[PDB]
Parts: sequence; structure tokens; C-alpha cells
Amino acid sequence: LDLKSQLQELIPEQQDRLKKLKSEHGKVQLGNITVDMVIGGMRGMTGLLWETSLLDPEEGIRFRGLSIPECQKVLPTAQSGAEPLPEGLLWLLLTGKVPSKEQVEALSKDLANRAAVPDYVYNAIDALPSTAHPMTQFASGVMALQVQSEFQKAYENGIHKSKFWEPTYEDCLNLIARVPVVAAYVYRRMYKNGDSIPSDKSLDYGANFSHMLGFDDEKVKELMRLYITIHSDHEGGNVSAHTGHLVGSALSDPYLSFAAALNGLAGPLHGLANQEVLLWIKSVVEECGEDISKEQLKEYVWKTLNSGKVIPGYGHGVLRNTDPRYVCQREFALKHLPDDPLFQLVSKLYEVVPPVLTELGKVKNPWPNVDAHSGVLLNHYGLTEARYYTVLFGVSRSLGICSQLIWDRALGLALERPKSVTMDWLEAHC
Amino acid sequence: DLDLKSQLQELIPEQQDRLKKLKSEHGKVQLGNITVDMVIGGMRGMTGLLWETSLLDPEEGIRFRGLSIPECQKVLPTAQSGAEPLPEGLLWLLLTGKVPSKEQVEALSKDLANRAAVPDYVYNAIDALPSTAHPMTQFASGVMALQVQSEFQKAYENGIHKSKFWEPTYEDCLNLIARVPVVAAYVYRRMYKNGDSIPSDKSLDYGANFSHMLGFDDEKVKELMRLYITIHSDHEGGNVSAHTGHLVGSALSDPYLSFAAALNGLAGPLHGLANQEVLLWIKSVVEECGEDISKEQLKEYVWKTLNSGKVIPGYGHGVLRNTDPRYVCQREFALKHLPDDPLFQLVSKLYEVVPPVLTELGKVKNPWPNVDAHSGVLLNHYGLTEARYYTVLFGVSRSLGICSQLIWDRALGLALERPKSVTMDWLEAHCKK
Ligand SMILES: [Cl-]
Ligand SMILES: [Cl-]
Repeated sequence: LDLKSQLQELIPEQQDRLKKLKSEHGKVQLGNITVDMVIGGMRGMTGLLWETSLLDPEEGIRFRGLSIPECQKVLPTAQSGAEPLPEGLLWLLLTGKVPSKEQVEALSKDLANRAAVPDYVYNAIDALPSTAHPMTQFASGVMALQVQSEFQKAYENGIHKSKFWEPTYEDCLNLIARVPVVAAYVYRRMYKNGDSIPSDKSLDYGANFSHMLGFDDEKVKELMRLYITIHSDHEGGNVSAHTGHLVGSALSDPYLSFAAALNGLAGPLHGLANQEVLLWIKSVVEECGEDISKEQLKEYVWKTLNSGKVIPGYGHGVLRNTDPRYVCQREFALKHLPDDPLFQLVSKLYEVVPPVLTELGKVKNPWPNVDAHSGVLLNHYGLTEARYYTVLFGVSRSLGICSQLIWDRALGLALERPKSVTMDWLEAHC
Repeated sequence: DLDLKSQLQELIPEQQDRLKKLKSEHGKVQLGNITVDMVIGGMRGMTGLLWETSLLDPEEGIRFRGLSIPECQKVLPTAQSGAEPLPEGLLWLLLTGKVPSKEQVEALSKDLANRAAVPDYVYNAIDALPSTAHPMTQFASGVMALQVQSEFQKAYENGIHKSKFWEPTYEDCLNLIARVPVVAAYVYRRMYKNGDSIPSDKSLDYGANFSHMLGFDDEKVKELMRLYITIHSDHEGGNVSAHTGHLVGSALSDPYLSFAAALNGLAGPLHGLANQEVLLWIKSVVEECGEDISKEQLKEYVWKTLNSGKVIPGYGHGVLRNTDPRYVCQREFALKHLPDDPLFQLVSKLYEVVPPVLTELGKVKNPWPNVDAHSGVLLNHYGLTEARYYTVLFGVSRSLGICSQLIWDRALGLALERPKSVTMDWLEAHCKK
């Protein structure tokens, strides 16, 4: 029933698993370090341990071994709702076990009680100019939340190393609860003239975020519940997850690690694909009309690709099949907005471009990912401010990042210290 | 030529060719092995990233572009009537790889002083936080406020070419380096001097202006800050703060975002508290044993202390067979400017007593101290006693090395950092075959 007690029971076995990996297989070779990897951003280098999720090359991303369709099947939904609740996903990442309906409701009320945000967090955000990037205002608010960090004081008070995960657990669960309040406050300030909406402790996680953003529609709540769940985690190799794990390895509290993760997530090469697709889709509907045939779209897709241009959300795939996170958002749109013209162009692109990409032979995997479909769903219901979309990404990704940060302290993972070299050193070795 | 950006523009194409040739000829050359111990131990022993501004010599210590600290002290220009190397000249060395003239250092000093303008909402952002907030938090939150004026964010939004990424990166870094002391000094005056803020002086050099804004106008403190900023400026890229900024920068985040994230890693107890731990420990030793402790009484204390399962702060943490040259150069300063300071005498006596004791016990590889065992008594002697703030001084200094590499990261067009992640299920499946 209680998440901290469930984690306490499950920790010792994985600790024993870790010791056996050192004792039995510590010298087992996983690959070779080459000059290509040191200069090419660790490309092809197995470098870190991330337990909460791993990418299956056949079934897509797996949250603790459960694929996206498996998650939709067994994760509890809200009463009067049909999409998997983000609380149940959070339970899965931390414990590895699918939660009951009662455990999700207990976790939902737990999150609602931890969502208190002190006034100096709002003061910190409001002190920034209106021109500040929403990711900057978001990250600055997280830095203000760091003042109430319980792991910082516990470490200063000399808590035992085997107890590090307990205040990390408290800070993470507090962070996960409070980050939507900060994220929605940034949204209301930039677009709703500071007309902030207080948190409702009766609602679940995704619905309370949608409510604080200014969207009380039940279908938007369903959209936000599904959005937070599917963007929650994706290995530890990405910049945001790696950053928080890297800052956390120095025994910084989760607020500092996640705030640093946001600065990495704010990178154009990391957290803007959602915005690139939506802006591109809107310009295509203006250039080619609303009801463009698939064959005229095929000629458009072919000319764009041969002109040296790419189709946003396409070509970036490392899966033999389409990203299951793309498919589930298509299922959502097919049920709740089939007449939306922007989705209709997304749907036609789903049919037309993958064959074109295969015929051109310039790209390995011609299938889209989740970023090719999330824009039209948010835009349809009124969340049109694409520049804010990375803030929504941050709220969801906090669930995966905080889950691994807890096991980093539960497993007692050491400080991350890759060795550095210079071009003089590499040339001297060759 | 007194133009720093033009010097960088001339030197970039050769370094780009060095990288391209390194891939074509030696891209497939093996540098080591990936093992399970390394993946589970935070990439310990794994050569993973490229850091050009410095590299550690196992015999001569850390080298700034191939120049050790004593070598740097000889050729780097100093202030008028002063002996410590100016951080501006060190910054020139890190950026260009060449030792600057006295005039080039002066040109960069006025350049930095002119870029040090800080808008009022940065102070508002910091003051919104409570006074009890950690100094690294108020500093990092202030750095986030400086990010609003980022020129690389706007330049990328306006679609500048990839081959010109370094130009707005250069502007942001020098702007960041110029203003980061202003924010850092404001945090110091706010937390410990009741908000009695001191404005920047455009006549002073970099290290002198920082000491001036912190509230220390004495020439001997300025000399200390010039030496402090210079020797802590950079130290490879494997440490958390340098790696973090490089990691956030690889996603094409501007230097303000990379440095603010770097500070959050630098605030980690395993990264930026060695300076604070040493000063607090020695002050407790002088209180437990009196002010004027003999060298033989310290051996008796150190022997009981080490045999009780305790450690001596600043000692044993060395990866150099000899003493860290950054410790030695600060010992030179203290032997010349404060030999009668009782706290330094304890550090000096520990320098004589502790290395022999540690070797007899055989538990430690290198029994020599590092820079963090000596910087505390220098700051504390002159009035900078707030040890909890010391990591902010570390951050201001380390911005010089981090920003210098961040410019070359875009100059060299280094790609996104994408190490592959695995789980224990995957590792166990890979070991059963
Ligand atoms: Cl991702
Ligand atoms: Cl260091």
C-alpha cells in the first residue's frame, strides 16, 4: 500500500544482484573504446546503468519490461477514464511491479498532499522577465524548490550511506508533486496574464496538471494522463537523464539533478522535436491546402526529401517497427478527433512517407516516433503554444529521472568519472 | 593583434583538420576495454570525452595547454607591481594555446570589465530566494537569470550556420565570465554582509574586481584572488562540473544553461567541499590542541587520529606521486604573506608530519596533499571565513576552463553525447553467453 515500504523490501535483492555482477562478471568485456567514441560523444559506448527502462529493438521502449501496449492493458486508469494513470506508471518504475487500483489511488492522494509550493518559488519565477524562456522559468522554479530539499540536510546531518535512498525518495516524490504546479504557473503567467489556478487535491496527477494549466475538459485530462505516462522515461543515455544521473552521482539532491536535467532537456537537439513537427505540419496545411490527396502528398513528400529537407518526426527511428508511443497517440486521435485537419495530415503522412523513405534508401528506419504525433493532440484542445511543449516534456520525464535517482542511492552507485584526453594525447597514442 | 575573437578565428581551422584527420586515420583505433565494473562504477577507468584546455601530467600535475602551474607562473603576465598570474592571461592561454603579451592581457581585462553589466532582474531573482538558501543555489539561480540575455539561443533560433556556432558561443562565454563574479559577489554580500552590495569597478582587473566586490580591497587579497582564480580555472573534463557543462552543451544549450547545470553538479558533496572540509577540520584541531602545537604533539595527534579509523582532510586524495603543484604555489604565497598565521602553521606542520605517518601505515597510495588542503587558510586569514561559500569561488574560477572548452566544443563541432545505457537484466544475459 505504501510505496516507500514496498521499495524497502525490494532493495536488498537488487543490491545482492549488483555485488554478484562485480564478483562474478566484473571483468567481462562489453565492447571496446575507440577514437570514434571519445570524439563522437560516446557513440556506441555502453557507459552507464539505467534500471527503470530499456529500449527493446522489436517491441519499443519497455518500462520495467512492460511495453507500451502492455502498460495500457494492465495499468489502472482513472474512474470515468480510459488512459493509463501516470501514478501507476510511477509505481511500476520504482517497484518493478504493476500496482493495484488501491495503491494507485493511495499514490494519487499522496502526490496531491506533497504538492505544496512555497511563495518564494513563485517569487523567483515572477522576478524573471516575461521574455525568459519557459524552460528557464521552469528550471529556476525547480532551483527554488531545492531550498526544501531533505537529502541535503540529511547528508549534512550524517545519515548513513545505506539510508541515502530514504531522503532521496522524499525529495523525488515531493519534486514530482510540485513540478506540475511550477510548470502550470509558468504557463498561466506567459499566456493567461498570471491568472494562476490552484491545485485540486481531489484530482489525480495528470488531471490536476491539466486543471492547473486551465483545461478542465475530461478529454484533455485523458490526453495529459497519457502524455505524462508515455514520455516518462527512455533509458539513461539521453542528455536529460544522463545529466541528472551525473549530477546525482556527486550526491546532489534530486532537485539539483533534475534542474540540471532540464537545462539539458532545453537543448535544441533534445527537447524541441515536438515543436518542430507541429510548426511544420501547420505550414504544410497552409502551402498545400487542408484536403490534399495522398498521391499529391506523396509528390510533396518526395520533392521535400530530394530537395535536401527532412520530414520532422521521421527518419530518427532506431526501431524496426513504428514507435509504440506514436501508435497509442494515433489511437487517441482516431477516437477523439478524427475530423481535425492537422491530425488528418499527420494520418496521411503516416501512410505516405515511410514508403517514400524506403524507396529513397537514404534512411535506415522510415518510421515516425512519439514526437511526430504529440503536437496535434495538444494543439487540438487549446495547448497551441508550441514553445511551451518542452515544459510538458520535463514534467513527464521527472517520473523516469526521479525513479532512477532513487535506485542510484539504493544501489549505492559511485561517482561518475570518465577519463579525459586531448588531441595531442590521441595522436601520441596512434 | 589585440583582438581575441580574431585570434580564435585564425586557430580554429587547424584544430578542425586535426579532428577530421584523427577520425579518418585512427577512428577505429582501440583505446581500452568496456567492462561490467566500468559500467557499474561510474565509467571509472573509461576514456570517454575530449577536453582540450587541460590534461593531468602524472609527474608535473595539471597542465594548462601543456603548461604546468610553475611554468605558468613564469611567463603569464601579472598585475602592475604584482607577482601572481592574471586570470585574464590564463584565459587567453586556454582559448588560444599561446602565452599572451602584457598588452593582450590588458585588452582582455578591459573587455571583461566592459561585459560585466548585470540587469536588475538577476538581483531580483536571487533576492526572491530566502537568505538561508545555499550559496550555490542562489548563485546557480542567478546564472539562470543571466541566461535570458543568451546570444547563442537567439542566434540558433535565427538559423545561423553550424560552422558559425562558436561566434555567439564566444560572446556568451566572455559575457558569462565577466558577470559571474558580479552575481557571486552579490550572493556573498547578501548572505554575509546584510545586502551591502558593492558595484563593479571598470578600472580593475578580473581577480581584483572580484575581491573588490566581495569586500576585500587590500592588494594582498587581490593577489590571492588572482592566484586562486588562475589555478582553479580548469582541471580536465572527467570531473562532474566540467562533464556536466560539456554534456548540457552537446545538446546545443547555451553556455549559461551548461554552466548553471555544471554548478549544480559542483555543489555535490563529492565534488566541491574539499576546501570546506579542510578548513573546518584544522580549526577544530587548533581548538582541541591549542594554538601553538609542537610538531611532535601533532604527530601524536595525527597518529591517534589515523589509527582511530579517521582521515586527515586534504591528504591521501592525491593521484600525483609528488605534491600537487597547486598546493605548493599556495604554500609559496602563505610562506611569504602569512607565515605567522597559526592556522597556516598547522597546515605547514601537517605538511611535514602527515606524509611520513601515512606511508608507515601503508593504507594510502599517495600521502601528499592537494590544493584544497591549503586554499582555506589563505581565504580565512584575510577575512573570507565563510567556508560554505568557498564552492562559489570554485565555480567562478572553473567558469574560465569550462567556458573555454564550451567554445571549442562548438568550434570543433563536437556531436551530442549519447552513451548507451543497459540494465542488470541485460548485463546478466550478456554474461550467460
Ligand atoms: Cl527522449
Ligand atoms: Cl577538480
